[PDB]
Amino acid sequence: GMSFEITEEYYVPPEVLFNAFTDAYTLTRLSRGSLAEVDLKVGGKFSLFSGSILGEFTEITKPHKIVEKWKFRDWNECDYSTVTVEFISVKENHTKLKLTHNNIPASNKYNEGGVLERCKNGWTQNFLHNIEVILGYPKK
Repeated sequence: GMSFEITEEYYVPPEVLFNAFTDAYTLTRLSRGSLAEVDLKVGGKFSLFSGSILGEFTEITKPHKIVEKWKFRDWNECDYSTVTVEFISVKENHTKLKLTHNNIPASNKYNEGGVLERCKNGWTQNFLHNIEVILGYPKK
């Protein structure tokens, strides 16, 4: 309803996956060219797809964990979801990626629903997909 969890393993070490979530130039490649902007610090803002997705870093524990406030700009001004991303070392050059997306609103500011699938398709179909296919990180 308001949360989902995605779990994936990559044959690459945690720091490289951590980079991919926090580095403007990697984020832009994962966005197929739309400018990602990143101020990488606690309280630092971020923006993907020219401000279509915005957020703020709230915890940066390199290279194991990040936590974010995170919204599409079309959500209510007040509404912010929480994204937590863990990069867990299974063994050498093998990382377990666990993404948790909580506190997803039932609808945007124009009372349109289907917000949860939109967040989930965003991760599976674009972002997490391109880590494999664009960045060339092999996945189970």
